Amino acid sequence: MKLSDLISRWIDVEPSKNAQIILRDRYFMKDLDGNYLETKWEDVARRVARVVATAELLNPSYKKNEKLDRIKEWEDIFFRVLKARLFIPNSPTLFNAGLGVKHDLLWKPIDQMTLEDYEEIYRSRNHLHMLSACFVVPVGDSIEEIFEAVKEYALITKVGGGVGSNFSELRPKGSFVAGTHGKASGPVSFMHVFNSAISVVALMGILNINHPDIEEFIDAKKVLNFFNLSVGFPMDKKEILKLYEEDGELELSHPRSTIRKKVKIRELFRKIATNAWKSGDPGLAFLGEMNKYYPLYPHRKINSTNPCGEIGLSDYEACNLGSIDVAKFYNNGFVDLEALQELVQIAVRFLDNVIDVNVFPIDKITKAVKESRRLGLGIMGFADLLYKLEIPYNSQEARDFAANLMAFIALHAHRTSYELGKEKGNFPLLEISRYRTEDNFVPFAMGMSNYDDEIREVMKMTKEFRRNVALLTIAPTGSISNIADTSSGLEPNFLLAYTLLYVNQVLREKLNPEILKRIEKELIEKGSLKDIPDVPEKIKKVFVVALDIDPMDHLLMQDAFQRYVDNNISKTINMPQSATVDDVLNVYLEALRTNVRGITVYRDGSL
Amino acid sequence: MKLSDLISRWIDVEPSKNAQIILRDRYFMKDLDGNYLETKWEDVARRVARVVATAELLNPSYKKNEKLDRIKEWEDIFFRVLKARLFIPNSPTLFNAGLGVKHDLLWKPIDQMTLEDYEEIYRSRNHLHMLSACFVVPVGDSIEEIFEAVKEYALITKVGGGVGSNFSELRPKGSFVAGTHGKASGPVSFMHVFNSAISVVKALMGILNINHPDIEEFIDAKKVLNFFNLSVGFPMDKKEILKLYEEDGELELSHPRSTIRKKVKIRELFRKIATNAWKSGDPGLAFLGEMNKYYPLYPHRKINSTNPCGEIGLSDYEACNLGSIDVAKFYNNGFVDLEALQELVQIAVRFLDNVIDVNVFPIDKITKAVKESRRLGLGIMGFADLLYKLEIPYNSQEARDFAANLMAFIALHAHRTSYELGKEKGNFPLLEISRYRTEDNFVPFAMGMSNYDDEIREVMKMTKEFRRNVALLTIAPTGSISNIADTSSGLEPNFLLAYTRFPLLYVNQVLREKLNPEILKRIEKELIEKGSLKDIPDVPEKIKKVFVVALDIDPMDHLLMQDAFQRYVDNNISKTINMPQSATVDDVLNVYLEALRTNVRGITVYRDGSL
Ligand code: B12
Ligand SMILES: Cc1cn([C@H]2C[C@H](O)[C@@H](COP(=O)(O)OP(=O)(O)OP(=O)(O)O)O2)c(=O)[nH]c1=O
Ligand SMILES: Cc1cn([C@H]2C[C@H](O)[C@@H](COP(=O)(O)OP(=O)(O)OP(=O)(O)O)O2)c(=O)[nH]c1=O
Ligand SMILES: C[C@H]1O[C@@H](n2cnc3c(N)ncnc32)[C@H](O)[C@@H]1O
Ligand SMILES: [Cl-]
Ligand SMILES: [Co+2]
Ligand SMILES: [Mg+2]
Ligand SMILES: [Mg+2]
Repeated sequence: MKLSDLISRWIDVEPSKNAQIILRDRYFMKDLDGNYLETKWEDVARRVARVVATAELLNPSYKKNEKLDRIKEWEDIFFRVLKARLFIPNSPTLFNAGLGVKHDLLWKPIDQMTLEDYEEIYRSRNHLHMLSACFVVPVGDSIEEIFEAVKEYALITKVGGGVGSNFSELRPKGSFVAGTHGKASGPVSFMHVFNSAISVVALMGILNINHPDIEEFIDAKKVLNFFNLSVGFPMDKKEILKLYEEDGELELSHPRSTIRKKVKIRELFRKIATNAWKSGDPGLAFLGEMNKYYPLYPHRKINSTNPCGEIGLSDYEACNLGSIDVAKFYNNGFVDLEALQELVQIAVRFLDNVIDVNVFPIDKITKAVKESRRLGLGIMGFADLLYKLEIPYNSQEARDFAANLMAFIALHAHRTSYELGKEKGNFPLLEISRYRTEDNFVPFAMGMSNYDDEIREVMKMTKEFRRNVALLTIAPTGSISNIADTSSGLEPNFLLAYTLLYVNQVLREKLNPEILKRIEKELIEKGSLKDIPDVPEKIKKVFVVALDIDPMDHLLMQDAFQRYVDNNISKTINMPQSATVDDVLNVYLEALRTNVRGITVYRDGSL
Repeated sequence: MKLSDLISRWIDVEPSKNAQIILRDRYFMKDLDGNYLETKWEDVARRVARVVATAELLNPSYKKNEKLDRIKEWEDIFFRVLKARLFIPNSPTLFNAGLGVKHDLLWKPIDQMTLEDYEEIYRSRNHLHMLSACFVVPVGDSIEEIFEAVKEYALITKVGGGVGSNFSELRPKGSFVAGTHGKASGPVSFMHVFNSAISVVKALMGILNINHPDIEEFIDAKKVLNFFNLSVGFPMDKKEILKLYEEDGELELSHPRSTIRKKVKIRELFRKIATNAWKSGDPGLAFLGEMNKYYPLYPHRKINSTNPCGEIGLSDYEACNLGSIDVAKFYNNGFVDLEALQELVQIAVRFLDNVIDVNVFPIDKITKAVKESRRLGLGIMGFADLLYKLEIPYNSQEARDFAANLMAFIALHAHRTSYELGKEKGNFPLLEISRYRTEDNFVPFAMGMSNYDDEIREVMKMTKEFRRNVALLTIAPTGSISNIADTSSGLEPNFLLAYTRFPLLYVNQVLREKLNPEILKRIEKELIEKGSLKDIPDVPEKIKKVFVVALDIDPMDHLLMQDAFQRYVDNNISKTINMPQSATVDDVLNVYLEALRTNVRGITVYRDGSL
């Protein structure tokens, strides 16, 4: 059906009292006296839609006469899509849209908006108007660069950004410092400062596997409570796998130190596994794998991710995200690829426009975003969608469907970026990117869909016109999925029921209302359906939660999506409390064989 | 006696075994490979004198055809004064003079030096060539400013500076924050970040004003912040605060960017401070209002903070280099050789002012603030030992009159020298807007305890016209440089007459000259044990009275000595008010009230047995 039909079915559906708490809590704009400027989700949609459609001011394809019409059109479509909660941008966009803009412009009826009005919104966006979630900054090997980075951290965190860095440039603890004839503190010690900084104003800290301080880093939490830590693998994944299998040795070294050392790669991996087994940190960041698909590599280079891993970013680059709720696209046992296609084109445009009306706390970031125009279009509602299609999450069926769904989005996303590159101009760096200097460059692995051939061609076309360097991600959507009363990102539901009691909205519609009342006592207790008597088999099988799905089944779902995502993916590999450190190692080894670009594990009941 | 002859008496007196250990440890320069480029104090003196003499290149009264001879004469005089240890600049000068310069230039014999050698020295000073002890930077009420200040702490600390800040601009904990509708973390929380920053760079002063809404929390901050010394700031008139106390009044704690507002009994507030200092020796008191009363640039510029040890009150981004004269070496048959001292004060002021010219700061704002004000910190050390030689008890009116007079004498000549240097090299850029020119009868200290007052007043009138420096004097702890000079520290009494640090024996050398060597071997054991002569039998009453140590001297006599000196010092003074273990919190409060009445610009107390 038409997207406009789908909008009708949804646009009048108000958020659950549950989502309404979150909204009143931190999304509804309040003035300085504290009073509410927004009291209904609808008000948010209007403000955001109006701000992001303002970008069309810059559109060189629009005649000045029609300029007001075009803008009003995009506002409306952005608005409708936003109010129906079919697509939602990252929290910073919802938080900060229109900050600095007069309160008489952001909500007034769209029929009263003049060109004057929009031009005014554009000009009055203030230094707080920061609409992107994900940042990376470098941390150079000097006191000067280090503390400039600490300041950068505080500035980005102030405006609601999440920032990460690779700290491997910092020379190892004990290394010679010429300027003081003393000895260097080492990266782990400096990280404590970044931590202290943020504790008064969420972070990704990466150290490469071959840094002499890697071992101290791996145990750094047992303090750095505001960091997620990942171990960095800048080399090819194949290469590390090979070394591990040969029980080979890895040389720890650094350019600005005489400190060097041999360590068994297996012992290094076991150290990481043990710590992760204990506490869920550190993760693995396959940086070399990210650059392999980075269109600007090696002119520019990905060294780190944002805090949740889903976006690989070069120095000073930032990325804005948004997700589509695919559970809302269910229609009589099928995914509505007609409405969805339309929505992808709209979302890519919305996200690309966000860049235009975005304000960053640092000029180097502004430059980097303008050069690349990286976007992060993703999905939520996936698990709930499977529930509707009655497909077990932990099944090859699920994974084939997943790869297929992502492929479709990937194809239409890059299609749209082609058209946007045509209408508005390419990203300035297209010319030096592999989309131009290579033949058959594809931003991701593929190999699990019938769509591949059509994707391979649309990549060829972006040799001439491309608005964005990369387009796709799967984020955690923790907060925006609660607003969209749907499941989070690509994750299965963690629980089907929990306390006022809640029961999954889709389980509610399949299961016999009678049974629901009986088993619920046990369900909230055991957090699963699989050992509850007299529940239809195919309901136990369909309505699986995170912990019903074994580690490998989580991994391979991540693989499936990653094959059609040119950025990274947020995926927790959940693990039974009974898992051993070896079980964790096996996940790492398997991960090295798949196409995943990062690994995060959490063993149930370990913290 | 001419200075040149005092120099001969001291120049070949070798530093003690103790001083040489310190010099080897930290002051003798090394190459990248840990090898010694310097092995004797003489080498340090040559290096420093040469680098500081190099400033004379910039001297507009020298002709291109005389500069070489004038520079060599200054290096010569600087060298001999230094080697003799009659005057020694602050540690960073000893540490960093010469950094960047070819090693075959820094110790080359002076007779072989060319005009091009000196210009090469001047040009090769590297970014680490930072020769000043004392810095203050602002910390504005924004995330931007805060972390810019943290960055500055790191940079200043790297190159060897000590930095202080007044944190009172930071809005109270819990205050409204516009950009996030969040709540401010507060000055105390932010100070934890500055502390964390210093913890990884291998010392700070932290001030919060008495009327800040978080003052109570600040006062309790260390009861974490291990690198900070903390003082409470008093930006109002000392008189106003004493009167409020005496009238049992209340103080409005408020802040301009916060609705967080509160009333407190100034007496309860003081007792809290005194209670804390009683336990732990912190926080101190900083009389900023009293510093500003005497600040030649107030109120265009304002002193909001001191450096870590409190002796220099500095405006934002201002820095100051210090140097101290060992007055114990000026003792000559029962009197202070004022003829020699006058000459050394003249040379010392020029040396310190030259340091500015060859200094390299890590931040442009600092560089600018120093060039505009040219503030100096000439002080003294060896004061206690000098009193030992004159046979004057530290805890007497006689000693305090002597001190005020000694200090007035130095101040007169240092300031006369500034006039001269301003006439020769140019005035400090801001003279024109200072109170030396805009005001009549401006004197930058209280006076009132010397026959030198009228003469000081005359010279201050003169400096309306010519003046090289905004201020010239201080008394520093001189913890390390007094050890190098083998003399007592700053204006402090000796803490002990016989002791050991980490190691071995220090035994006061003036004691070792007066006391009967027989009686010395006798009491030596008891002395180290009891840390004082006070009640050791078989020791002459005369000696007991002169050879008093810090804890022999009651708190008021410590305080009154500080006041005597402060009447003739244009910056501030580092002084510990030592108190006996039996001291009460009321005893502390009394020290405070008396401090409010005297001319001291700050107060630090320590009760024996606190920590
Ligand atoms: C400079 C100084 C400081 C500095 C040191 C940093 C710097 N900028 O150099 C600062 C501001 C941190 C400081 C603080 C205090 N100090 Co203090 N300090 C001195 C001073 C004047 C210099 C000593 C020195 O540099 N020696 C040379 C080096 C080579 O020898 P060192 O032994 O290795 O020096 C180190 C230690 O002495 C240490 N240190 C500093 N203060 C204290 C105090 C004690 C009790 C100890 C054990 C060590 C110690 O710091 C030095 C390295 O920086 C001496 C008095 C003197 N001797 O002239 C005191 C002195 C040791 N300090 C003293 C005191 C009491 C304090 C405070 C507790 C008092 C207060 N009111 O705040 C505070 C708190 C810190 C502490 N004591 O733990 C007393 C000790 C009394 C006693 N019975 O032990 C002394 C003797 C001063 C006095 N006139 O009474 N101090
Ligand atoms: C100055 C200083 C640096 N460091 C660390 C921070 C950086 O990782 C590294 C480089 O510091 P830098 O600030 O660049 O030191 P430098 O230029 O004076 O010396 P060099 O040329 O040898 O680099 O050393 C410390 O750990 N402690 C210190 O006191
Ligand atoms: C942004 C922020 C500020 N602060 C404190 C630090 C400063 O003391 C003070 C001001 O910070 P600012 O950086 O000035 O915050 P702001 O400009 O957005 O808010 P306002 O316009 O009201 O000044 O608030 C925090 O404690 N946490 C924070 O997250
Ligand atoms: C022992 C040395 O420590 C310095 N010191 C310790 N605390 C302070 C303070 N709060 N203010 C000024 N100086 C202080 C004293 O000035 C003394 O010289
Ligand atoms: Cl195990
Ligand atoms: Co979580
Ligand atoms: Mg360096
Ligand atoms: Mg502000």
